[PDB]
Amino acid sequence: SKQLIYSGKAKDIYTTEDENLIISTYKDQATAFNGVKKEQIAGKGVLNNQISSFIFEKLNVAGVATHFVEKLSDTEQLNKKVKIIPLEVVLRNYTAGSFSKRFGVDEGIALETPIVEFYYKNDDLDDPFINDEHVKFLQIAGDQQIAYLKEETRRINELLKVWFAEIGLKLIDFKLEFGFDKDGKIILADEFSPDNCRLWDADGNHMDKDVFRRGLGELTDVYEIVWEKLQEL
Amino acid sequence: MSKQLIYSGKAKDIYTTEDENLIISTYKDQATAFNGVKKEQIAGKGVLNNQISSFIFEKLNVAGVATHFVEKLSDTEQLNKKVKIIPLEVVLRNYTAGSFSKRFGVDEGIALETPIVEFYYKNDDLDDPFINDEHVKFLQIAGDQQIAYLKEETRRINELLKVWFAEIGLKLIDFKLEFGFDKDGKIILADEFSPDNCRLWDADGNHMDKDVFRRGLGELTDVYEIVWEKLQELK
Ligand SMILES: Nc1ncnc2c1ncn2[C@@H]1O[C@H](COP(=O)(O)OP(=O)(O)O)[C@@H](O)[C@H]1O
Ligand SMILES: Nc1ncnc2c1ncn2[C@@H]1O[C@H](COP(=O)(O)OP(=O)(O)O)[C@@H](O)[C@H]1O
Ligand SMILES: [Cl-]
Ligand SMILES: [Mg+2]
Ligand SMILES: [Mg+2]
Repeated sequence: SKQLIYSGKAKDIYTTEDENLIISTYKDQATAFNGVKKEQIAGKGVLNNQISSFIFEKLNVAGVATHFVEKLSDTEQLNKKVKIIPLEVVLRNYTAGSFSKRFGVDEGIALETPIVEFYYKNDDLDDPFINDEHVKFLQIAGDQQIAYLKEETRRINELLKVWFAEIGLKLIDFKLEFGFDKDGKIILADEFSPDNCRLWDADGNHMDKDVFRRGLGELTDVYEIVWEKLQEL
Repeated sequence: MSKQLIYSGKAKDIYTTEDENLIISTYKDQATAFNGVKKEQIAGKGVLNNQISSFIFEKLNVAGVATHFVEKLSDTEQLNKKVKIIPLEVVLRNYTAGSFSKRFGVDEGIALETPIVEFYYKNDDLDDPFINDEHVKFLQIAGDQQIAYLKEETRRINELLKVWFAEIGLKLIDFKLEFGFDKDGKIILADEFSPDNCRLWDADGNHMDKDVFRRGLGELTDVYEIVWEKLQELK
């Protein structure tokens, strides 16, 4: 029992007795594209929290610095409290969704090298896509910081891509958040579940949130499958 | 004036010459809004535009900027060096207005220091979407050293344009360049610099450009003329 700091779409965050620490609670809320149509869909919190807890641990073992300490419940994990960088970092391995739209090209076209993209994490501005100078202007981060957010998201792609391969899933794209820990450094934060990455079955089957949005099945099912596959590592 | 068409634009029909390397550009009386959506014929526009562009482009040439400009042929035409165009539209911003205002949710009118440069892919089917460096490399448009060149050149270009407009009392909010490759593969400033292509606020905040057409505040050639007049007071 402690205090609710922020209330999200997928997560409520609570405090502890340790200033630097925060327990994250994964909700059953699902919400579609920016025009937030809202459905609450059972089990989702637990899968997300499992998957995220797993990958994050795997990262930590691989020496990626992150906010993960321990999965504490079905529903909760304990995280190092960081000051969030309002900059969603998207790395793309394959064309899909908004890249496809922007460039009027199909989804499934491989890239090599992979492209990163910043978006201003500002719900009111509809999380707009931005460039390096816009970030500087925004005073989120200067140079050296911009080049760090790239350089580590790529390293993160390289680990993650290999792992999903080994369980027969192609890492199409994902989306990070980073923030500052009590010591000022930058640190992978938030969560890495099927909600914030794309996952393609070797047969093009979507093992991710595109099931809720495009509407190609029931969500917990594909998530269940991904969770099942991950414990093959 | 009689040779063949190379391509028709929304603002410019560009013709061939006997000189492979030279193009004669024809400025039209046509004005088109947002995503090519609404258009009108407005008389005098091409002429008005043709002088402004030739004049600015000349001044650039004398202040040491490589460009596609050779001479003004007449009311409606100028002669230009043929370039393989770079299908990037390069926007420099000094003050906030329009799209930057839209995306970032703040007012038209706030000074930026430093000025922001923004690439859009010149591809009308895609509505010239906004792109970032890595998309340009993707698109195979330029390598790094070249994107750096487009930047540093559009900057020293602002740092001339802003002054000249200052001296005649004009606020260079933003503009929009296009560069291309000359006969010897050198990047070179080209297309046009008219008020279709930039923002110029009055000291009273009055719109001395195509925003008159877009936001339908009144008629375009009034303002365009005022700028032509003002520009003629320079050197
Ligand atoms: N270590 C952390 N410290 C503080 N805030 C965090 C941390 N990790 C994640 N967050 C934030 O917690 C919020 C969780 O709510 P969520 O529903 O994920 O947000 P969103 O609706 O933006 O996806 C997010 O805004 C995220 O930035
Ligand atoms: N020196 C040049 N050589 C060849 N093409 C050019 C040159 N300058 C401009 N262009 C191209 O000619 C076309 C001019 O038509 P215009 O109406 O200005 O285009 P748009 O409708 O895209 O604004 C554009 O596609 C432009 O990039
Ligand atoms: Cl955009
Ligand atoms: Mg989130
Ligand atoms: Mg043009």
